[PDB]
Amino acid sequence: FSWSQRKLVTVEKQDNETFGFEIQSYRPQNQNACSSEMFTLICKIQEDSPAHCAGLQAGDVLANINGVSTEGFTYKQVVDLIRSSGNLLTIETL
Amino acid sequence: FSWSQRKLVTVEKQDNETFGFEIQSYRPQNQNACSSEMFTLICKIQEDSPAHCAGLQAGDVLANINGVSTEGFTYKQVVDLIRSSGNLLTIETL
Repeated sequence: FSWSQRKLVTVEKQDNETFGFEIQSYRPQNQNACSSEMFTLICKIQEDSPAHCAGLQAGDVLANINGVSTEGFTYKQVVDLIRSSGNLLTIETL
Repeated sequence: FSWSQRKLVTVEKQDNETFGFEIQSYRPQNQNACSSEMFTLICKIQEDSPAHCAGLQAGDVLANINGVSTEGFTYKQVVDLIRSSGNLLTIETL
């Protein structure tokens, strides 16, 4: 893997806006020397949006949300958890 | 997407060794604001190997091989094409 600036960021936002990013679950179609299973990535970042301001970048890999390890997570769990966070969000990426 | 140093690299190797990298096809389980379908990434790079020397990095996204656009490519096509290249390989990544 050895890539993407490991960051620990915390984003806050206005009650009726989005944090400003888009995620994407990706499944590996290939057993081999690496490793299989689910992984979610930020795919789009709104310029000026809070996620941008927090220092988040498209390509960042979501490993921890609000102290919650995200592996094995389906896209919807990741989304449900993020909505479970109101206007506050803490993220440890990759 | 906006990420990963767009590079145009060309790797050569010894007849009985590997270029030194590992790929991985990833499928998106999520229709939304971004974009669906196949995409292959280098997942592992052997230290000192030719791919390393060429300047290839794990995370690099294979878009063109020997002048061949790779989208819609199944993991095996990417592998078959790479083997179709003998000890020479040209790669435009992302």
